[PDB]
Amino acid sequence: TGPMRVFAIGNPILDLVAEVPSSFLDEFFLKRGDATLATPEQMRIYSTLDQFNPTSLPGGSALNSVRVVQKLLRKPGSAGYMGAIGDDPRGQVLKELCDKEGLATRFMVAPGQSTGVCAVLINEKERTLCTHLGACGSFRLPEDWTTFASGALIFYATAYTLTATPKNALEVAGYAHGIPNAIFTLNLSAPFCVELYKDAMQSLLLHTNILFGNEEEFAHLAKVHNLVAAEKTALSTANKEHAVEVCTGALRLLTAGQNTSATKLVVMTRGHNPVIAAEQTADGTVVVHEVGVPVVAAEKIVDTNGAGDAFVGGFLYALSQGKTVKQCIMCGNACAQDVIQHVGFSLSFTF
Ligand SMILES: CSc1ncnc2c1ncn2[C@@H]1O[C@H](CO)[C@@H](O)[C@H]1O
Ligand SMILES: CSc1ncnc2c1ncn2[C@@H]1O[C@H](CO)[C@@H](O)[C@H]1O
Ligand SMILES: [Cl-]
Ligand code: NA
Ligand code: NA
Repeated sequence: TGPMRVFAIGNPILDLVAEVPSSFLDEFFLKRGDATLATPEQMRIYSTLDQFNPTSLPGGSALNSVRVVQKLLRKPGSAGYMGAIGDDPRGQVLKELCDKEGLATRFMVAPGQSTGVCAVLINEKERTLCTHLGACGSFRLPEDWTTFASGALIFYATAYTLTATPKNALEVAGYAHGIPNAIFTLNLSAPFCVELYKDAMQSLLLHTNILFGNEEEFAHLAKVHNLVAAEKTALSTANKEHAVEVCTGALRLLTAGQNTSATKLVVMTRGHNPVIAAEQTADGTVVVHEVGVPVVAAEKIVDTNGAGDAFVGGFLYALSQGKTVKQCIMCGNACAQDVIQHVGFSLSFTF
Protein backbone atom coordinates (compact mmCIF):
# COMPACT_ATOMS: atom_id res chain seq x y z
CA THR A 1 0.00 0.00 0.00
CA GLY A 2 2.58 2.55 -1.10
CA PRO A 3 4.52 4.69 -0.94
CA MET A 4 3.83 5.69 -4.54
CA ARG A 5 7.06 6.81 -6.20
CA VAL A 6 5.91 7.31 -9.79
CA PHE A 7 2.58 8.30 -11.36
CA ALA A 8 1.86 7.96 -15.07
CA ILE A 9 -1.00 8.43 -17.52
CA GLY A 10 -1.29 6.46 -20.73
CA ASN A 11 -3.31 4.47 -23.25
CA PRO A 12 -4.05 1.11 -21.56
CA ILE A 13 -3.85 -1.56 -24.24
CA LEU A 14 -4.12 -5.35 -24.16
CA ASP A 15 -1.46 -6.94 -26.38
CA LEU A 16 -2.51 -10.03 -28.32
CA VAL A 17 0.63 -11.94 -29.28
CA ALA A 18 0.65 -14.76 -31.83
CA GLU A 19 2.67 -16.27 -34.67
CA VAL A 20 0.92 -16.00 -38.04
CA PRO A 21 1.33 -17.05 -41.71
CA SER A 22 2.52 -14.52 -44.28
CA SER A 23 -0.91 -14.84 -45.89
CA PHE A 24 -2.28 -13.17 -42.76
CA LEU A 25 -0.20 -10.02 -43.25
CA ASP A 26 -1.08 -10.02 -46.95
CA GLU A 27 -4.81 -10.52 -46.34
CA PHE A 28 -4.88 -7.50 -44.03
CA PHE A 29 -2.53 -5.41 -46.17
CA LEU A 30 0.14 -5.15 -43.47
CA LYS A 31 3.84 -4.52 -44.08
CA ARG A 32 6.09 -6.77 -42.00
CA GLY A 33 7.96 -4.87 -39.30
CA ASP A 34 5.79 -1.76 -39.13
CA ALA A 35 3.63 -0.49 -36.26
CA THR A 36 0.35 1.13 -37.28
CA LEU A 37 -3.19 2.03 -36.25
CA ALA A 38 -5.90 -0.30 -37.59
CA THR A 39 -7.51 0.84 -40.84
CA PRO A 40 -11.23 0.31 -41.61
CA GLU A 41 -10.48 -2.82 -43.65
CA GLN A 42 -8.51 -4.31 -40.73
CA MET A 43 -11.26 -4.08 -38.13
CA ARG A 44 -11.83 -7.84 -38.22
CA ILE A 45 -8.14 -8.53 -37.57
CA TYR A 46 -8.56 -9.06 -33.82
CA SER A 47 -11.44 -11.53 -34.07
CA THR A 48 -9.62 -13.27 -36.94
CA LEU A 49 -6.51 -13.45 -34.77
CA ASP A 50 -8.31 -15.78 -32.35
CA GLN A 51 -7.87 -18.76 -34.67
CA PHE A 52 -4.13 -18.45 -34.06
CA ASN A 53 -4.17 -19.04 -30.30
CA PRO A 54 -3.38 -15.45 -29.11
CA THR A 55 -1.66 -14.78 -25.77
CA SER A 56 -3.13 -11.85 -23.82
CA LEU A 57 -0.57 -9.64 -22.06
CA PRO A 58 -0.83 -6.15 -20.59
CA GLY A 59 0.42 -3.58 -23.09
CA GLY A 60 0.50 0.14 -23.81
CA SER A 61 3.74 2.15 -23.81
CA ALA A 62 3.36 4.02 -20.51
CA LEU A 63 1.79 0.96 -18.85
CA ASN A 64 4.82 -1.11 -19.85
CA SER A 65 7.15 1.49 -18.32
CA VAL A 66 5.32 1.71 -14.98
CA ARG A 67 5.07 -2.07 -14.76
CA VAL A 68 8.88 -2.10 -14.92
CA VAL A 69 8.99 0.45 -12.10
CA GLN A 70 6.51 -1.54 -10.00
CA LYS A 71 8.43 -4.78 -10.56
CA LEU A 72 11.65 -3.18 -9.32
CA LEU A 73 10.10 -1.45 -6.30
CA ARG A 74 8.11 -4.58 -5.37
CA LYS A 75 5.94 -3.01 -2.66
CA PRO A 76 2.31 -2.96 -3.83
CA GLY A 77 1.27 0.46 -5.10
CA SER A 78 4.84 1.63 -5.71
CA ALA A 79 3.71 3.00 -9.08
CA GLY A 80 0.35 4.47 -10.03
CA TYR A 81 -1.36 4.64 -13.41
CA MET A 82 -4.49 6.13 -15.01
CA GLY A 83 -6.05 5.63 -18.43
CA ALA A 84 -9.42 4.73 -19.95
CA ILE A 85 -10.79 1.28 -20.82
CA GLY A 86 -14.04 0.01 -22.29
CA ASP A 87 -16.88 -1.75 -20.47
CA ASP A 88 -16.02 -5.04 -22.17
CA PRO A 89 -14.45 -8.40 -21.22
CA ARG A 90 -11.07 -7.26 -22.56
CA GLY A 91 -11.10 -4.37 -20.11
CA GLN A 92 -11.60 -6.75 -17.20
CA VAL A 93 -8.78 -8.96 -18.49
CA LEU A 94 -6.37 -6.01 -18.58
CA LYS A 95 -7.35 -4.75 -15.14
CA GLU A 96 -6.81 -8.21 -13.64
CA LEU A 97 -3.37 -8.59 -15.23
CA CYS A 98 -2.36 -5.25 -13.69
CA ASP A 99 -3.79 -5.90 -10.22
CA LYS A 100 -1.88 -9.16 -9.85
CA GLU A 101 1.40 -7.34 -10.48
CA GLY A 102 0.65 -4.96 -7.61
CA LEU A 103 0.26 -1.83 -9.73
CA ALA A 104 -1.98 0.90 -8.33
CA THR A 105 -4.42 1.83 -11.07
CA ARG A 106 -7.66 3.59 -11.84
CA PHE A 107 -9.10 2.73 -15.22
CA MET A 108 -11.89 5.02 -16.36
CA VAL A 109 -14.66 3.04 -18.05
CA ALA A 110 -16.13 4.32 -21.30
CA PRO A 111 -19.50 2.65 -21.88
CA GLY A 112 -20.04 1.41 -25.42
CA GLN A 113 -16.37 1.61 -26.34
CA SER A 114 -13.82 -1.19 -26.69
CA THR A 115 -10.64 -1.46 -24.60
CA GLY A 116 -7.43 -0.62 -26.46
CA VAL A 117 -5.93 -3.61 -28.24
CA CYS A 118 -2.70 -4.29 -30.11
CA ALA A 119 -2.06 -7.23 -32.42
CA VAL A 120 1.58 -8.27 -32.05
CA LEU A 121 2.00 -10.43 -35.14
CA ILE A 122 5.10 -12.65 -35.23
CA ASN A 123 6.17 -13.64 -38.75
CA GLU A 124 9.57 -14.41 -40.28
CA LYS A 125 11.49 -13.23 -37.21
CA GLU A 126 9.73 -9.86 -37.28
CA ARG A 127 7.06 -8.16 -35.17
CA THR A 128 4.19 -6.38 -36.92
CA LEU A 129 1.91 -4.29 -34.70
CA CYS A 130 -1.64 -3.18 -35.47
CA THR A 131 -3.24 -1.05 -32.75
CA HIS A 132 -6.84 0.03 -32.24
CA LEU A 133 -7.08 2.64 -29.48
CA GLY A 134 -10.80 2.47 -28.81
CA ALA A 135 -11.73 3.71 -25.33
CA CYS A 136 -8.22 5.06 -24.69
CA GLY A 137 -9.23 8.16 -26.59
CA SER A 138 -11.94 9.02 -24.06
CA PHE A 139 -9.59 9.42 -21.11
CA ARG A 140 -10.02 12.65 -19.18
CA LEU A 141 -7.90 13.06 -16.04
CA PRO A 142 -10.21 13.09 -12.99
CA GLU A 143 -10.22 16.12 -10.69
CA ASP A 144 -8.89 14.09 -7.74
CA TRP A 145 -5.89 12.60 -9.55
CA THR A 146 -3.48 14.46 -7.27
CA THR A 147 -4.98 12.66 -4.27
CA PHE A 148 -4.69 9.31 -6.04
CA ALA A 149 -1.04 10.14 -6.74
CA SER A 150 -0.28 11.46 -3.24
CA GLY A 151 3.39 11.05 -2.34
CA ALA A 152 4.73 10.63 -5.88
CA LEU A 153 7.26 13.24 -7.02
CA ILE A 154 7.99 11.62 -10.40
CA PHE A 155 5.26 12.04 -13.04
CA TYR A 156 5.31 10.45 -16.48
CA ALA A 157 3.34 10.79 -19.70
CA THR A 158 3.89 9.53 -23.22
CA ALA A 159 3.28 11.82 -26.19
CA TYR A 160 0.87 9.04 -27.21
CA THR A 161 -1.51 10.42 -24.55
CA LEU A 162 -1.85 13.57 -26.66
CA THR A 163 -4.09 11.53 -28.99
CA ALA A 164 -6.92 11.54 -26.44
CA THR A 165 -6.32 15.17 -25.45
CA PRO A 166 -3.13 17.14 -24.71
CA LYS A 167 -4.98 18.59 -21.71
CA ASN A 168 -4.25 15.45 -19.66
CA ALA A 169 -0.45 15.69 -19.93
CA LEU A 170 -0.61 19.49 -19.62
CA GLU A 171 -2.53 19.21 -16.37
CA VAL A 172 -0.05 16.74 -14.86
CA ALA A 173 2.95 18.81 -16.00
CA GLY A 174 1.21 21.96 -14.76
CA TYR A 175 0.98 20.49 -11.26
CA ALA A 176 4.72 19.75 -11.20
CA HIS A 177 5.83 23.05 -12.73
CA GLY A 178 7.46 25.50 -10.33
CA ILE A 179 7.89 22.93 -7.54
CA PRO A 180 11.68 22.34 -7.35
CA ASN A 181 11.60 18.62 -6.50
CA ALA A 182 8.53 17.67 -8.57
CA ILE A 183 9.70 15.99 -11.78
CA PHE A 184 7.58 15.73 -14.92
CA THR A 185 8.91 13.36 -17.56
CA LEU A 186 7.79 12.91 -21.17
CA ASN A 187 8.38 10.45 -24.04
CA LEU A 188 8.32 11.77 -27.63
CA SER A 189 6.68 8.40 -28.43
CA ALA A 190 6.62 8.61 -32.22
CA PRO A 191 7.44 10.87 -35.18
CA PHE A 192 3.79 11.67 -35.87
CA CYS A 193 3.24 12.94 -32.32
CA VAL A 194 5.92 15.59 -32.85
CA GLU A 195 4.22 16.97 -35.95
CA LEU A 196 0.54 16.47 -35.15
CA TYR A 197 0.81 18.13 -31.72
CA LYS A 198 3.49 20.72 -32.47
CA ASP A 199 2.12 23.64 -30.47
CA ALA A 200 0.67 21.65 -27.57
CA MET A 201 4.00 19.85 -27.27
CA GLN A 202 5.97 23.10 -27.34
CA SER A 203 3.95 24.34 -24.37
CA LEU A 204 4.19 20.99 -22.59
CA LEU A 205 7.97 20.95 -23.03
CA LEU A 206 8.31 24.25 -21.16
CA HIS A 207 6.78 22.40 -18.19
CA THR A 208 9.00 19.34 -18.67
CA ASN A 209 11.96 18.28 -16.50
CA ILE A 210 13.11 15.18 -18.38
CA LEU A 211 12.48 14.39 -22.06
CA PHE A 212 13.02 10.89 -23.46
CA GLY A 213 13.21 10.00 -27.14
CA ASN A 214 14.97 7.90 -29.78
CA GLU A 215 16.94 9.15 -32.79
CA GLU A 216 14.04 9.29 -35.26
CA GLU A 217 11.77 11.15 -32.85
CA PHE A 218 14.45 13.75 -32.06
CA ALA A 219 15.22 14.20 -35.76
CA HIS A 220 11.56 15.11 -36.33
CA LEU A 221 11.57 17.36 -33.25
CA ALA A 222 14.65 19.15 -34.59
CA LYS A 223 13.03 19.73 -37.98
CA VAL A 224 9.65 20.91 -36.69
CA HIS A 225 11.11 23.29 -34.11
CA ASN A 226 14.12 24.33 -36.22
CA LEU A 227 16.59 23.20 -33.55
CA VAL A 228 19.45 23.09 -36.04
CA ALA A 229 20.28 24.67 -39.40
CA ALA A 230 18.48 23.25 -42.44
CA GLU A 231 21.88 22.00 -43.60
CA LYS A 232 22.13 19.79 -40.50
CA THR A 233 18.50 18.65 -40.30
CA ALA A 234 19.40 15.58 -42.38
CA LEU A 235 22.71 14.67 -40.73
CA SER A 236 22.94 11.25 -39.06
CA THR A 237 22.38 11.12 -35.30
CA ALA A 238 24.73 8.13 -35.34
CA ASN A 239 27.34 10.89 -35.34
CA LYS A 240 28.01 11.92 -31.74
CA GLU A 241 28.58 15.55 -32.76
CA HIS A 242 25.16 15.83 -34.41
CA ALA A 243 23.39 13.93 -31.63
CA VAL A 244 24.82 16.33 -29.05
CA GLU A 245 23.78 19.41 -31.04
CA VAL A 246 20.24 18.04 -31.33
CA CYS A 247 19.99 17.21 -27.62
CA THR A 248 21.41 20.60 -26.65
CA GLY A 249 18.94 22.33 -28.95
CA ALA A 250 16.01 20.34 -27.57
CA LEU A 251 17.08 21.24 -24.01
CA ARG A 252 16.26 24.85 -24.84
CA LEU A 253 12.66 23.80 -25.41
CA LEU A 254 12.57 22.78 -21.73
CA THR A 255 14.69 25.55 -20.21
CA ALA A 256 13.48 28.53 -22.23
CA GLY A 257 16.90 29.99 -21.48
CA GLN A 258 16.20 30.24 -17.77
CA ASN A 259 17.90 28.47 -14.87
CA THR A 260 16.37 27.24 -11.62
CA SER A 261 17.09 24.43 -9.17
CA ALA A 262 14.64 22.19 -11.05
CA THR A 263 15.77 19.27 -13.19
CA LYS A 264 16.09 19.99 -16.93
CA LEU A 265 17.36 17.06 -18.96
CA VAL A 266 17.03 15.58 -22.45
CA VAL A 267 17.87 11.91 -23.08
CA MET A 268 18.36 10.41 -26.54
CA THR A 269 18.58 6.63 -26.96
CA ARG A 270 20.50 5.60 -30.07
CA GLY A 271 20.03 1.86 -30.52
CA HIS A 272 23.34 0.06 -30.06
CA ASN A 273 25.25 3.36 -30.00
CA PRO A 274 25.91 5.21 -26.69
CA VAL A 275 23.02 7.05 -25.08
CA ILE A 276 23.52 10.83 -25.26
CA ALA A 277 22.02 13.35 -22.84
CA ALA A 278 22.17 17.12 -22.34
CA GLU A 279 21.69 18.34 -18.76
CA GLN A 280 21.30 21.87 -17.43
CA THR A 281 23.18 21.82 -14.13
CA ALA A 282 22.53 23.74 -10.90
CA ASP A 283 24.32 26.91 -12.04
CA GLY A 284 22.93 26.80 -15.58
CA THR A 285 25.92 25.32 -17.38
CA VAL A 286 25.05 22.51 -19.79
CA VAL A 287 26.81 19.16 -19.44
CA VAL A 288 26.73 16.35 -22.01
CA HIS A 289 26.55 12.69 -20.97
CA GLU A 290 27.56 9.73 -23.10
CA VAL A 291 26.75 6.27 -21.76
CA GLY A 292 27.92 3.29 -23.75
CA VAL A 293 25.47 0.45 -24.31
CA PRO A 294 26.65 -3.07 -23.38
CA VAL A 295 27.22 -5.08 -26.55
CA VAL A 296 24.70 -7.81 -27.37
CA ALA A 297 25.20 -10.22 -30.28
CA ALA A 298 22.64 -9.63 -33.03
CA GLU A 299 21.94 -13.36 -32.75
CA LYS A 300 20.60 -12.86 -29.21
CA ILE A 301 18.22 -10.05 -30.18
CA VAL A 302 14.63 -11.31 -30.34
CA ASP A 303 12.88 -7.98 -30.96
CA THR A 304 13.59 -4.30 -30.30
CA ASN A 305 9.93 -3.46 -29.69
CA GLY A 306 9.39 -2.45 -26.07
CA ALA A 307 13.06 -1.64 -25.51
CA GLY A 308 12.27 2.05 -25.26
CA ASP A 309 9.49 1.56 -22.72
CA ALA A 310 11.73 -0.68 -20.61
CA PHE A 311 14.57 1.85 -20.81
CA VAL A 312 12.30 4.59 -19.44
CA GLY A 313 11.01 2.28 -16.72
CA GLY A 314 14.54 1.55 -15.56
CA PHE A 315 15.57 5.21 -15.68
CA LEU A 316 12.58 6.26 -13.59
CA TYR A 317 13.12 3.47 -11.06
CA ALA A 318 16.73 4.59 -10.63
CA LEU A 319 15.62 8.22 -10.42
CA SER A 320 13.24 7.38 -7.55
CA GLN A 321 16.27 5.90 -5.79
CA GLY A 322 18.12 9.21 -6.16
CA LYS A 323 20.77 7.84 -8.53
CA THR A 324 22.92 10.05 -10.77
CA VAL A 325 21.95 10.73 -14.39
CA LYS A 326 24.54 8.28 -15.67
CA GLN A 327 23.37 5.63 -13.21
CA CYS A 328 19.76 6.14 -14.30
CA ILE A 329 20.73 5.64 -17.92
CA MET A 330 22.68 2.47 -17.09
CA CYS A 331 19.66 1.02 -15.28
CA GLY A 332 17.48 1.89 -18.25
CA ASN A 333 20.01 0.12 -20.48
CA ALA A 334 19.97 -2.98 -18.26
CA CYS A 335 16.17 -3.17 -18.40
CA ALA A 336 16.07 -2.59 -22.15
CA GLN A 337 18.74 -5.25 -22.66
CA ASP A 338 16.71 -7.79 -20.70
CA VAL A 339 13.49 -7.20 -22.65
CA ILE A 340 14.97 -7.37 -26.17
CA GLN A 341 16.41 -10.83 -25.53
CA HIS A 342 13.12 -12.66 -25.06
CA VAL A 343 9.50 -12.65 -26.23
CA GLY A 344 7.35 -10.08 -24.48
CA PHE A 345 7.72 -6.47 -23.34
CA SER A 346 8.21 -7.23 -19.66
CA LEU A 347 11.29 -7.91 -17.55
CA SER A 348 12.19 -11.58 -17.09
CA PHE A 349 11.02 -13.25 -13.88
CA THR A 350 14.63 -13.77 -12.82
CA PHE A 351 15.63 -10.15 -13.52
C1 LIG B 1 -1.37 6.33 -29.65
S1 LIG B 1 -0.92 4.71 -30.24
C2 LIG B 1 -0.21 3.86 -28.89
N1 LIG B 1 -0.24 4.40 -27.67
C3 LIG B 1 0.29 3.78 -26.62
N2 LIG B 1 0.87 2.60 -26.75
C4 LIG B 1 0.93 1.99 -27.95
C5 LIG B 1 0.39 2.61 -29.06
N3 LIG B 1 0.59 1.80 -30.10
C6 LIG B 1 1.23 0.72 -29.66
N4 LIG B 1 1.45 0.84 -28.35
C7 LIG B 1 2.20 -0.11 -27.48
O1 LIG B 1 3.60 -0.12 -27.79
C8 LIG B 1 4.08 -1.18 -26.94
C9 LIG B 1 5.46 -1.60 -27.43
O2 LIG B 1 6.34 -0.48 -27.38
C10 LIG B 1 3.06 -2.31 -27.13
O3 LIG B 1 2.79 -2.89 -25.85
C11 LIG B 1 1.82 -1.58 -27.64
O4 LIG B 1 0.65 -1.91 -26.90
C1 LIG C 1 22.69 -4.48 -31.38
S1 LIG C 1 21.19 -3.60 -31.04
C2 LIG C 1 21.19 -3.21 -29.33
N1 LIG C 1 22.18 -3.64 -28.54
C3 LIG C 1 22.20 -3.36 -27.25
N2 LIG C 1 21.25 -2.63 -26.69
C4 LIG C 1 20.23 -2.16 -27.43
C5 LIG C 1 20.17 -2.44 -28.79
N3 LIG C 1 19.08 -1.85 -29.27
C6 LIG C 1 18.48 -1.23 -28.26
N4 LIG C 1 19.17 -1.41 -27.14
C7 LIG C 1 18.83 -0.88 -25.80
O1 LIG C 1 17.50 -0.32 -25.87
C8 LIG C 1 17.60 1.06 -25.48
C9 LIG C 1 16.53 1.87 -26.22
O2 LIG C 1 15.23 1.36 -25.91
C10 LIG C 1 19.00 1.48 -25.94
O3 LIG C 1 19.40 2.65 -25.22
C11 LIG C 1 19.77 0.27 -25.41
O4 LIG C 1 19.85 0.33 -23.98
CL1 LIG D 1 0.85 5.18 -23.50
NA1 NA E 1 19.61 24.37 -13.12
NA1 NA F 1 11.02 -8.77 -25.87
